[PDB]
Amino acid sequence: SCPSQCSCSGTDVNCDGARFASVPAAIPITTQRLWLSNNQLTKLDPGVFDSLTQLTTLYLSNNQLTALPAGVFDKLTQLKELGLDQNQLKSIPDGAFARLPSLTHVWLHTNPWDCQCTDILYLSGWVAQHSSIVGEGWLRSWTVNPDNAKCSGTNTPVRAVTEASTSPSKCP
Ligand SMILES: CC(=O)N[C@@H]1[C@@H](O)[C@H](O[C@@H]2O[C@H](CO)[C@H](O)[C@H](OS(=O)(=O)O)[C@H]2O)[C@@H](CO)O[C@H]1O
Ligand SMILES: O=C(O)CCCC[C@@H]1SC[C@@H]2NC(=O)N[C@@H]21
Repeated sequence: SCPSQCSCSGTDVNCDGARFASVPAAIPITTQRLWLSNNQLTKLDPGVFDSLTQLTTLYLSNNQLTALPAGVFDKLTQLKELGLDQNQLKSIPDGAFARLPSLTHVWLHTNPWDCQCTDILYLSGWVAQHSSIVGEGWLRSWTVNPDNAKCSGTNTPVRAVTEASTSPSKCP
């Protein structure tokens, strides 16, 4: 099984640059590394990754994702790398990363994180606690840089935001 327009090699499924509007069916359940980056994804329906329990890397960077559903990563307990950079995300659902105990590389930069809203506090506390794995780049050029997740319209890092500077009434 392999989606047309993706490159399949063993437990790698590389859909990087496929111009997909939607996640394709037919990604093998034994897949270990999944590139869905550089497509036109705008949403993820709940459960889309639930049968992909062997994933160790998931790259969703360079799409138009406006939100993530609660629990979308809950079955991926072997995940080490997660790419969410260069999307349209305004917050992360509460606890979205809790079931990802093996993460070593996370990309969150270049999103319009909405730091006025109380929904940002999960992400803010998470980045503060897991600062040593938040970064940028690739292979030789990987660099830890937790301040690169920035509040939209400011130069304030998401991890500097406190509850007192958020409001439940400023959440679209
Ligand atoms: C199929 C493959 O190996 N693709 C590589 C691709 O993943 C690399 O892009 C980087 O992906 C990471 C995680 O998704 C991150 O988005 C990097 O962006 S960043 O702004 O530097 O943080 C992407 O550059 C590229 C790197 O040139 O290489 C492909 O081979
Ligand atoms: O290619 C580069 O220039 C380094 C990787 C990209 C890092 C991005 S650029 C926007 C955002 N702000 C940062 O300080 N880093 C990320």
